[PDB]
Amino acid sequence: MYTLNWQPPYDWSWMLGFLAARAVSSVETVADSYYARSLAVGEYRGVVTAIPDIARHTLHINLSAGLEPVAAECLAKMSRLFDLQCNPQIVNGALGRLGAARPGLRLPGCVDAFEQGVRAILGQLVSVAMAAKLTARVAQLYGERLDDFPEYICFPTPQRLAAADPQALKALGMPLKRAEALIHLANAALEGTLPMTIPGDVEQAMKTLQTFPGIGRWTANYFALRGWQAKDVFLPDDYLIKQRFPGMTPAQIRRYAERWKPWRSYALLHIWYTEGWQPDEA
Amino acid sequence: MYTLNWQPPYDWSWMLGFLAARAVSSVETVADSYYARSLAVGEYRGVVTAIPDIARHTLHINLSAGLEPVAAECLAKMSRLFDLQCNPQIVNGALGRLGAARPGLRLPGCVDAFEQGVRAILGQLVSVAMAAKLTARVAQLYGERLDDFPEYICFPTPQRLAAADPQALKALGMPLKRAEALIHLANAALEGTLPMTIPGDVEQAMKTLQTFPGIGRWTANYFALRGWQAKDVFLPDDYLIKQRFPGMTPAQIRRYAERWKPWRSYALLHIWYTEGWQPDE
Amino acid sequence: MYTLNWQPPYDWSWMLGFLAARAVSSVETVADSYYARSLAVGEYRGVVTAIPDIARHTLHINLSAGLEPVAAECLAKMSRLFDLQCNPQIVNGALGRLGAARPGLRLPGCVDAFEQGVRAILGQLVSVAMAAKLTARVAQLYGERLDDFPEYICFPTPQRLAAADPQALKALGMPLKRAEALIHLANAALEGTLPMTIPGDVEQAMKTLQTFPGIGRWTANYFALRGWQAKDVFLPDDYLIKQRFPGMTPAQIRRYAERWKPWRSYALLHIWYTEGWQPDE
Amino acid sequence: MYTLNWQPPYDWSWMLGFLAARAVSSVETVADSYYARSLAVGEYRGVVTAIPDIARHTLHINLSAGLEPVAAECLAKMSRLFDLQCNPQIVNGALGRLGAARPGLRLPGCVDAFEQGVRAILGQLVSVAMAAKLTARVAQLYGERLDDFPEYICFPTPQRLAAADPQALKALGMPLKRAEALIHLANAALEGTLPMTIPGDVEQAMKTLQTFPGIGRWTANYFALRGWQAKDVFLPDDYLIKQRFPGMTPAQIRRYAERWKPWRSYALLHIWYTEGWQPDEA
DNA sequence: GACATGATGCC
DNA sequence: GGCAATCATGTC
DNA sequence: GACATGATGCC
DNA sequence: GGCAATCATGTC
Repeated sequence: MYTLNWQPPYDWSWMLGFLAARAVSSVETVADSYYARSLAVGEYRGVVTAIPDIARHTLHINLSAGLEPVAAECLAKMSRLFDLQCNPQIVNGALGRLGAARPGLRLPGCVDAFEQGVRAILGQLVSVAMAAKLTARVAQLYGERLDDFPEYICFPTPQRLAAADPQALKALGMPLKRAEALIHLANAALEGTLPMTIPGDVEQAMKTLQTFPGIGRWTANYFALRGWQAKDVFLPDDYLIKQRFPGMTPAQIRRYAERWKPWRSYALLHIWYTEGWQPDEA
Repeated sequence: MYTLNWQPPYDWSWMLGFLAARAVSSVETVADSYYARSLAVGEYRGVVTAIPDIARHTLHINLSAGLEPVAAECLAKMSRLFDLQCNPQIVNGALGRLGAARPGLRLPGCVDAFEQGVRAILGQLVSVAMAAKLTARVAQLYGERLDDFPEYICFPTPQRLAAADPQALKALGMPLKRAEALIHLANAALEGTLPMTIPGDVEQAMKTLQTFPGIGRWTANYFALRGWQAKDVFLPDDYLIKQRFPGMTPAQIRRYAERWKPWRSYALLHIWYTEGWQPDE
Repeated sequence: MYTLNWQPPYDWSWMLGFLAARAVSSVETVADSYYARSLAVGEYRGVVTAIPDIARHTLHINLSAGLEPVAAECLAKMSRLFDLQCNPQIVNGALGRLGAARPGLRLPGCVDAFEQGVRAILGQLVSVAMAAKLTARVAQLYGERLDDFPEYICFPTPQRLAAADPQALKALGMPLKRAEALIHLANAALEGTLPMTIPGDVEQAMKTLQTFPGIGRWTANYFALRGWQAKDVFLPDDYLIKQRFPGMTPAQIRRYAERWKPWRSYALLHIWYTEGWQPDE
Repeated sequence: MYTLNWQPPYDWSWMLGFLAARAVSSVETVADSYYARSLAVGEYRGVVTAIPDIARHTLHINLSAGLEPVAAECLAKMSRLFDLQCNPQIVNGALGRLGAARPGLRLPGCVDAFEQGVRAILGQLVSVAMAAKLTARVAQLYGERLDDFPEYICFPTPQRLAAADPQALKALGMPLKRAEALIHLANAALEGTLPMTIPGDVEQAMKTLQTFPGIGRWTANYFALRGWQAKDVFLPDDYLIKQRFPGMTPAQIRRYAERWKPWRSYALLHIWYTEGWQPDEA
């Protein structure tokens, strides 16, 4: 197995926990010491297994035979999923005490922007647990099973979802408009209109993303955070974030979030995970 | 040292030579035993050195310390540049005798789609050695230099070239339309409108690229070929290709090339690098 | 010379009074018993005179020699300006008490939609008198002088006004944005984007108009009302209308007006010209 | 019973014949001495009868009681249809030879631009007789009957055609694409996007029309000629005209026609109605 | 949450 | 009045 | 080579 | 006829 480095501290229990909550049945498998899932890179497929080694601050990655031809890209995808690039000394020195409770926190990324786009859309309105359920049905109906690993299914490709019947997706438990949004996103992915990597001007791209049918500011923001691992974006419209800033309007929440620039993505995560956090008694 | 695998055969001499001719001073250094170049991933910057290991069918990649944080992405970038994914047994089994003489040929990719887009535009009409001298002046003028490696320079970012003065670009040795093409291409990249990875519908994606100012079909095809490593595209409008298919129009060339689907991009390279090659009867 | 019919009752004093307050020097002359103005239908130019005949319920129209070739269209233009089509019993039978005090009220139209669009723009945030003087200055500066009637100038054509210097106009007594709004309007008329006759979907047509620079919801509605003679539009955003509906928001006034469908245009007219009119509490 | 004057000479035999050949059953009635058709100006409807008095060169027009409230507009519609504004001395004195055998030649207009738009499109490819029959079928399916004249039917409104089922129109004997062209044209007229009156820059206007699905250069030119009564437009693409200029390409014909500016629409009619005509080779 | 409709200041 | 900026309201 | 114009075959 | 594809041409 391939091995990738990381800079301590790294809160692996928090990260794995974060992933377990959103895990999709038949696609991912999350345990306390490892993370494994189906993975498609073009027409190459397999299973990637990520095993952290805390004593050596190394991450071991195993790839099933089908992914070997594109080994390096699988490693890149894993590195983005686990935010291996993070230097906590930098971020913690800037967030100050907002992050002192859990200095090893990282930005959970994704393995594929299109999948993350599909996840963001399905995450609208519903609970984290509910989305994971819905996403599990979309994968079940539209995803390709692996010949070498039978109860692992690959997340649905852009081509398969683009040729799906809106009524069919609606039948899995989502409004018509949401099913439509998924089909439009798949087409954008096919055309290459959906940025699969973080753009130079994130706010302009999110602006373009919002013209898409079914994608408002919450989804564009959340997608930028997870799909691109954009490090400086807040979610002033998030359900939980509004509770964290009781009695505050979306714009207030962001003039406030401004203090955490240019690591607002990290501030966002800490707040979500700080049980009794509340704006300063200033 | 990180290490990556690749299936034999692999003509490193031919690959290195292809990159050597297009090498850009201060950015890349090409020798017959290794390839090295500046590299930027976001704000992480350093120098990468790739050394083929023929004995072991392996490619050894070394990254300076300032690139270590994004090591995996650097490896993916290198694996795409050198086409490590290729299974020559499959390509040649399909191309038959077109590829029988250079079985180890590979598709030279790129390390970043935007950079490759710039190279494609700057490579229009002029010669290979010229494009390389020109692109070097550009990297010289707009590239960020490495503190740890002064002798090197990172390729221009889309943000740097997007706010670039047109005439300033022109004065380097290119029509105004070209400088303008570069500027639009950077803006497009800045807002995620330029696909940085191969899209599901390559044709459609290429048609969209063609609505870009300064980008025609030849450039779109060539961009898809190297920028996305699209394996099934041909360049019927290429100058040399027209010579390989004497008196044949772009459509006749294209209709002929159909016999190599789905590996037309490899067929293209074999024909490009086979002087005196001619079509059948 | 020519004669057109109308259905009684018809308040000519009120109608001529409306046109007199907005009369544009050099273009039109309004008096107690007649209305006259310059008119251009293609390359045919001249003076039209309209004299109401109360005894016969008839309107007499005279055309100078240069307009005879296109006399029918001149007549049509006059019938749209004076709302000759109106059957007051149907309108009053519907508006109920609202129009019982002035049953001969008519919708003052126009004789050219472009010209009317220009007046709508020039009447923004100003007094009737100022708009008139403003329009007149525009008229003398970019119009056509009738050789047969030296004191009459034809209203500015779209071609002439689209090629005007935004600054030469600002200098007449209007903002820079007001002047660009006119120049934009003119290019619209020149290429046929400004509807010259009433569209089937007034709501949609108005929506598009609002995309025009310098044209908001108010100008668009007032334009439909007079330039298209749409009979079921209201002006909630009108300063005067906002005073007639004390402490009500556009949405509230608009919902209150629904009681006058499908004759809201006429209802608007009656409220505009009713001193202490107030909505039912 | 209303009267409009015209300038001699006026070839009524030619005009009535031209209209007679393109007459739409149940909508229009054309005889050797008069023209009559259904007419809708807004919600006002009736029948219009025009009777030409050669003697004292005047056109007598009668309106059904239904159009009386909009009499003036009906008169204007008739004046455009019969090109009564034409000063033949000015045209015949500018085309010389070309227009000498028929100096009473007038430009056949229309009574409504939208109607003329539908005709122009239905007049694509097929013969005059087939177009007339095709149009008659459209009027029968979507047209409005007059309570006072059960024999007459009003030409379909933008409102009905815009709501029409593409398949229903197809079944009348036209390609699906033509049916779709009609539906898009009706939507345009409803929106106010179809110039109902001659625009100042006919060139630009026609170019914009060519962006409409189903409308090409020929339809745009032909629409401008009859629908806006534009006097300076030629039809280098017309079939009959291609035979009048054997061997010449659209551009060559276009270059040639320039000699007749600014009355190219009249030259077009004259060349059309001169079987023996042929150009000069110098 | 997406999205269409609605209700202080500056040029 | 045109117009951007933005909380606020309200089915899907 | 990019890009305006001009000039065969399937709806 | 509309319209997408294709080929030659003259420019920058």
